[PDB]
Amino acid sequence: ARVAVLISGTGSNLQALIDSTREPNSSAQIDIVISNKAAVAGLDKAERAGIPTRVINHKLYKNRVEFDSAIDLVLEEFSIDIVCLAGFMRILSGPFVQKWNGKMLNIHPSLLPSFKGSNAHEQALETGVTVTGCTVHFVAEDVDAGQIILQEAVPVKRGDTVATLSERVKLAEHKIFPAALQLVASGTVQLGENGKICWV
Ligand SMILES: NC1NC(=O)C(CCC[C@H](c2ccc(C(=O)N[C@@H](CCC(=O)O)C(=O)O)cc2)C(O)(O)C(F)(F)F)C(N)N1
Repeated sequence: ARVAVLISGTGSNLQALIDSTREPNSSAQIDIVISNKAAVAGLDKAERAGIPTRVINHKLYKNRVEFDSAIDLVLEEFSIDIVCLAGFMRILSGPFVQKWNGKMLNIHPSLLPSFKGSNAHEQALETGVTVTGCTVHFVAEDVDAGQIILQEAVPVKRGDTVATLSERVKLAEHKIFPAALQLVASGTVQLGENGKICWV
């Protein structure tokens, strides 16, 4: 399968995907990396791996549909089969999500359905959980609410900050996101017609 990764930042998740798709027997190759933000490290990581990049600045579009269409143009240009959102921070429009249904994955730093949204670690700390984790899910229109592929629990330590908790959870993310990508790229895991995840 030909894979695009969308990013908005550091790209540590991207890096783990690059590394895993180049291990032997991979069913995926990363063919394009797209950022909505210039000068982010994830772009350097892609370029250092010999993977083309684009910057599509979301602020230059009137609305989300037009921005998403510009993304979609590039995904077509690269004959992309599967899209991975790896620290991508733009909510995608209905029609984009519908088009990519069953073929777009996201990594989220909590055990969904808890702590939906972009500040999951701040929520986990306020709430006082001792166990949090991360989730790979198919992307649905409702944010952080698509069908769950894999999850991994990560302990919260007394005295954690957002930084330390974030780092511990990233280590688990770098395990489950490549694993989930491989599952979907091999056709082992599919989104079924009934809208539920199917293991073949
Ligand atoms: N329709 C749709 N459904 C999805 O499930 C997507 C996957 C969501 C990724 C999650 C997420 C949750 C909220 C946002 C968000 O509010 N973005 C704002 C911009 C926020 C900002 O600049 O800080 C904005 O205006 O877009 C961005 C990302 C995430 O919480 O899991 C995390 F971790 F990535 F942040 C998606 N892109 N589109």
